[PDB]
Amino acid sequence: MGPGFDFAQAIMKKNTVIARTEKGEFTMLGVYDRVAVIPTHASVGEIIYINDVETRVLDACALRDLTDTNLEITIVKLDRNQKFRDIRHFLPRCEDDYNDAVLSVHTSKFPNMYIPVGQVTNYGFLNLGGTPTHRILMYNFPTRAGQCGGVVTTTGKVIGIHVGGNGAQGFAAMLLHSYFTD
Ligand SMILES: COC(=O)[C@@]1(C)CCCN1S(C)(=O)=O
Repeated sequence: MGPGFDFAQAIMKKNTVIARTEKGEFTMLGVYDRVAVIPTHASVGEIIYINDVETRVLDACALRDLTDTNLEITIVKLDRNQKFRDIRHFLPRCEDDYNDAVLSVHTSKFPNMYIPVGQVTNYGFLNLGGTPTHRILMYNFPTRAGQCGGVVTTTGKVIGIHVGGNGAQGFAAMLLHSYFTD
């Protein structure tokens, strides 16, 4: 409807796949080459389904900060025959707060879903399903089961992936440029 939805749509149409693990179907963001991200609670194994194609996982790393605290981001390298558009220049370098964010989801359950979530707070620490987690962004939207892995954008920036909610607020794990240097 406006430039926020325009940027979100551009990221969804070229830089997302549907990932299926034994824990469910997730929106998965492709970042560059064959490297993508997914919430760590997806429990990625040796094999994953990507748009219903059986795919070998070449590498998977559950990120933690230098306090050895969960970040809830898993980086996955896929044995896929095609590279993602390189979007690393849309990743923030530092932790920050944001205005006017969109949460975008694409699954069998929620195709072509875009949610204007509004103001995003650098929340920091969250006890996420019992697990101490750092670098959490918070927005005041009642997000639902099915939205995990959803991409959080502003105009010009890809800032996080949706990892949970409490019925009234939703929570994303930050994406930082430093996660994807090679
Ligand atoms: C050279 O360093 C890497 O390989 C990193 C940690 C950088 C981003 C992709 N990965 S990954 C596939 O998750 O291993």
